[PDB]
Amino acid sequence: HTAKAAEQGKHQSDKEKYERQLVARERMIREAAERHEIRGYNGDLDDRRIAIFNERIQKILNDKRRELERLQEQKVAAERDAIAQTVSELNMINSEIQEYLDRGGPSSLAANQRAIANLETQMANLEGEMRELTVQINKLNKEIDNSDAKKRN
Amino acid sequence: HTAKAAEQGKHQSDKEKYERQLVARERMIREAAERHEIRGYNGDLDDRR
Amino acid sequence: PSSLAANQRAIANLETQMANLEGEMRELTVQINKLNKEIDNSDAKKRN
Repeated sequence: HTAKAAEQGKHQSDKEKYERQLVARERMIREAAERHEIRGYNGDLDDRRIAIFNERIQKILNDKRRELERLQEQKVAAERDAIAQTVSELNMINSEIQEYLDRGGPSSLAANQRAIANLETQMANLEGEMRELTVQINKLNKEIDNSDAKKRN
Repeated sequence: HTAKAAEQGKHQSDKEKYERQLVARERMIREAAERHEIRGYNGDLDDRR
Repeated sequence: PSSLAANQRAIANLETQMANLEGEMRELTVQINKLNKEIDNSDAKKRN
């Protein structure tokens, strides 16, 4: 129980860092929408807002690529690099979140917690059994000690 | 004790992922050496290298 | 590594007091059983 409770703490920390990934991603996209003047994501983003933001940032990258051609720009190159680094910033955090989901994530946490609750139940039952068995053994010892005097009696 | 073991498991997993980060860096430097054509790093190397 | 080392050091210490406490529990359990037996025996021994 102690060993697997330490193991459960491990996955609890995993759940904590999953919270950290989600919060960092959601706040970073909110800030990047304002930075890039990309609308529709000022508030909290669910699955669709993030997807449309990714589509729009790729569209912005393509628009910068198109604009570079008619010039053919240094500020355009800096903007393109900013878009690329923002995209990568989205990318590794999204990869972390999806990888967390791949191995099971919350399902693994639930499975770990179920075993915690179960084992706590069996130890509680075992301690109770130890109590009544201790009572019975004490009764048996008293019975023997009495039974000596009972043979005399 | 149960709680303490829980956060110690957290800390041990943290050390484990730190080890994973070190291993990933050591693996990535050798692979990047071939792409960048930088001699002396394709093979085995240490933290000084 | 310093924080993890402190954590495992604290666990080792705590387990040390846990073993000490459990040993005290066994010793005092033996003493208490002896005391109860002595109480019943003395209840007989007043008459004796």
